[PDB]
Amino acid sequence: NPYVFHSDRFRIRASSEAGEIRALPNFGEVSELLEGISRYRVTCIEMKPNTVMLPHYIDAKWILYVTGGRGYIAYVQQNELVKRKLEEGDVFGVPSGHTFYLVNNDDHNSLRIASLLRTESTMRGEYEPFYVAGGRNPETVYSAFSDDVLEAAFNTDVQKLEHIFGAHRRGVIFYASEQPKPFNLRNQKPDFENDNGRFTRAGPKDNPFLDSVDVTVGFGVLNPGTMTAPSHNTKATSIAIVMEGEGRIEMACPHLQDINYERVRARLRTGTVYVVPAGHPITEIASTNGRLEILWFDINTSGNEREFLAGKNNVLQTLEKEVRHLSFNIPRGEEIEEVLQAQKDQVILRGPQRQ
Amino acid sequence: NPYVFHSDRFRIRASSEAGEIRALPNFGEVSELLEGISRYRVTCIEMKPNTVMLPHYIDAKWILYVTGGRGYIAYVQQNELVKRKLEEGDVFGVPSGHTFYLVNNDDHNSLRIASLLRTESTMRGEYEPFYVAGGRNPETVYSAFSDDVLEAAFNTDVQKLEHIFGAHRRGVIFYASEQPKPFNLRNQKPDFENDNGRFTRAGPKDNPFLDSVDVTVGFGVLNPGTMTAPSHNTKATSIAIVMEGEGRIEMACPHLQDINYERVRARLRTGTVYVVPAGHPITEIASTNGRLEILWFDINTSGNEREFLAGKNNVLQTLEKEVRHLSFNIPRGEEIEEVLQAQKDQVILRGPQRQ
Amino acid sequence: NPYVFHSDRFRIRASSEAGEIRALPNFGEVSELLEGISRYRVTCIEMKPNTVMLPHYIDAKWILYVTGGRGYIAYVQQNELVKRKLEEGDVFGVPSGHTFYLVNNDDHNSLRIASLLRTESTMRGEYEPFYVAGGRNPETVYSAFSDDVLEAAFNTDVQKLEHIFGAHRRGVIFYASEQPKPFNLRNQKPDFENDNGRFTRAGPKDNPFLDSVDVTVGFGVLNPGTMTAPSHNTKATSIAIVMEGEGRIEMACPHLQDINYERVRARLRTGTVYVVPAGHPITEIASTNGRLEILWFDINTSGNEREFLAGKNNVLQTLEKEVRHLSFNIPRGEEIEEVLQAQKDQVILRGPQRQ
Ligand SMILES: [Cu+2]
Ligand SMILES: [Cu+2]
Ligand SMILES: [Cu+2]
Repeated sequence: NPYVFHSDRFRIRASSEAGEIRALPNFGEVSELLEGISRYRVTCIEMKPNTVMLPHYIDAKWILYVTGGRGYIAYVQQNELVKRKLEEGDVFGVPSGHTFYLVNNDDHNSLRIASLLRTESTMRGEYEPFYVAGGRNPETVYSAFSDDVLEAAFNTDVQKLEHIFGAHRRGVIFYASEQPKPFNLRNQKPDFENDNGRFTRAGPKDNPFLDSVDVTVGFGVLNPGTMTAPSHNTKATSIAIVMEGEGRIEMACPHLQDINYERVRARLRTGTVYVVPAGHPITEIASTNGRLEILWFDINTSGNEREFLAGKNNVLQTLEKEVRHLSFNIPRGEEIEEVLQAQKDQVILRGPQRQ
Repeated sequence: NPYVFHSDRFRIRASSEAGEIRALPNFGEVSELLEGISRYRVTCIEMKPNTVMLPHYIDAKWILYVTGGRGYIAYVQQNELVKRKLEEGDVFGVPSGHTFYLVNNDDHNSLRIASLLRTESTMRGEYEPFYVAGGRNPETVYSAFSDDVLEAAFNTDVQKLEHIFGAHRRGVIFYASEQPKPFNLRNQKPDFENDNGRFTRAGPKDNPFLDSVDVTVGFGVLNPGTMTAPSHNTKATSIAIVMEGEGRIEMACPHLQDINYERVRARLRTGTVYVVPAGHPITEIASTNGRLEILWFDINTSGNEREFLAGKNNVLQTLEKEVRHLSFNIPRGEEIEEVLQAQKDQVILRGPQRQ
Repeated sequence: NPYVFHSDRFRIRASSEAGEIRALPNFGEVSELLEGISRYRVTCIEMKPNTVMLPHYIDAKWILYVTGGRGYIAYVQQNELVKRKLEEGDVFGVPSGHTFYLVNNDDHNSLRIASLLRTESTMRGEYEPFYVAGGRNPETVYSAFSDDVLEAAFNTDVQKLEHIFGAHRRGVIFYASEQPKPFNLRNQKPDFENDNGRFTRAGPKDNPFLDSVDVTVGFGVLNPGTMTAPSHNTKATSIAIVMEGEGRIEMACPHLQDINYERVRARLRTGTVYVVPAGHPITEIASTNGRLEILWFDINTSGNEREFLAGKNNVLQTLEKEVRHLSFNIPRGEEIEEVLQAQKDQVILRGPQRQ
């Protein structure tokens, strides 16, 4: 399956005792069907209590979502330190190339972050970390410069420098203004709610950073035994990450003479990532065991809307009656009208195992 | 020839007794010389009298031009039906991913549409139709979902659903607000007219949709035995479609040590498509049999102008006299000035067979 | 080395006795590590005294910098000739597809121009000249059209035309409004100056043309025995051209399991071009023989800033003291604070051979 990435697909970028940094591979190298979002990367960050991450920068724009825990982030912006507290449900952006670090000063809860990267390198989809604080593990960018250059740059003998750039081996994650603020997404829950679930969205019109990358961030909850009404985005491509719970998906894909839609089926568990290309109708079904929590990013979100194939607000009811009659061509009269009004909910519906 | 596509190059996407949908292949797969417009696709639609097209959507932005007939289009926009009458010469846009249908309620005239698509899929140049009304021919996207999902989605037993999503086999085309309005292009004819022809243009400053895709649409008529003055676009790439009549083209292409311009020659007949890359000078010559009618789309139209190589307004007359003298280097004095003023027309001239 | 281009890499596009046109190859064909700037091309122009360049146009946007000499440029804009004097240090832009020519009317000094091109063709990175004045050397675009077309276009017999389009063999360069004005960059020198060097920048907010291509142009001078403080751009990619003098560079590149930064070393001499991808820290060291003069273009310049790794304004001093302490992990207390304040200069420092 080119569209569904289970947690075992994540490659480790940094592994220590105090934390982990995982990243899904370049989308463009997995399939040709995903080449149009090859510029975007998905990463996860886990930081144990009482930890700090090494100051570094990446050659990529960075949208983060805090899935669990609390702490703070600090990045460098024009000889000033921008410091912001992070909390569960926070969405925040770090400009590309800006030296940053994260701190988890909680005594019992891990800090967990899910992120979308947008590369700004000369290679599409490729990003690299540049550590500016460090030691042997990992090495810093200072390790690439000759001794004469470094001695001249810092105006100190190399021995004092080697003593400074070689005393850290505890890894990337280790045990101890007027710039934008984090926006708590998982807070608000205004956007849609019925008896079966809810979701919340933050877009370009809510935050200057999301606007600069044309991304909408969403967080949804499906109650046990419920399903999203089959629906599609008009122009946005979605990257979804399962936060909690379990379930499955069904997606229709005409790419996988006559017109034919293939069935994309997959299981959903914690850490599962799936990609919904623009126009592809999908339904997410939640298990009866527990609720389904899903975070998602909409790429190319400007002007995007969602059209529903079933439910109280489906597109079929919006078509003229005659056309609907002709297109399905039924002798029975308005049997179609009876069927179209059987579903009393919209957007989020009762599932198969709870009809 | 990588630049000229005769009507036999069009592949059939849908063929029935009441209508046809044809599409030229991906430009990027024909030649490397066209990779920069690989995102754009050319389609044609013919609908017999008293016909309706199945409601569906495509993962692409859609600029249509009505070449012949009248009828109407309807697309779905936020639980509202946007319905607009279409007439010969109308230009209209349908947003990507929006469910639409076309109707030809005329009793004697076919509805014929020529279109430029701009893909919004994850694959550049590839677009697919998603039928939401239908049956076995064609199948709908509903056919990809399991029975339990569908039964739950619609809240009806599958037997009533199969009876609804299986009674249509007559094909894609069959016998029976405050949103934008179609703009009639073939109407106005203000833009240029002399004794030999005329043309009309609609661009980003005339219509919000054309502005969002940066396209100018043009319609031109060449009288029998006339030619366009050899000329080039500064930055726009043109995709031209022959509406009526016959003729030929000559184009200079340096791609096909020393500087050398190859001669791109081709015959023009009804349904011929040709591509003029930016900077490539071209002349269109009309046969003596009849007039030449041409529709065209300018890609990357913002800031684009046309420079003429011959005729009353050519670039050579704008150069300083001395430079013009030096560059051609002639002993005869101002023989160049005599030659440059021999042509009394501009833009559209008398052809070879009527000098 | 994929990042460093010595003068022998330039291919000759036009060679005569009165001048030369050189161009570096497509960046995208040299390495995959440069694919993201494959749309940009670097060219050099030398014109002897009392020379004129043949009127032509290219399918590319053109930013020029005059490295040496004086003269003027003229391009065609809507039946008007835009004529502008050029002087050493001038930056000017020519819109793509606009017929232009250059003149060197100086009696003793050559006119030398260094340029960044941004292609507007259907092939990324490829540009071609279209000569409209000419002869056998080079041929014009008129040479691609048939005799009947040309005779009809100009309304003159072909013999008079062949006598006009065949009398020039002296090559591309030969011996004799309210539109934008050239902006002298090498003039101002406000932007930064200390005891070791200076630099000057012109960006999108200073000039409408630079804004349309999102490029900043810079000119810097390093005194003998000095170095730039190791630093990186946040998001811009730089293309640098050595104007005068000699020296070397050291660049850290993580592309060339564990995190590892490779050392990119190269020699700098006149005509050396080097590319600094976004995020890559670099230092330029000037020889003790003479000063180092460098011209550079910043691609994707909007929102870009520079962060310094050493010197009075380095990023390490901006980090919180504790984090800096933890990250380098030193028993010695604030030995880091002593080392960080040893360098009293910023941006441009004393080199290795003059500590
Ligand atoms: Cu698909
Ligand atoms: Cu060509
Ligand atoms: Cu690198």
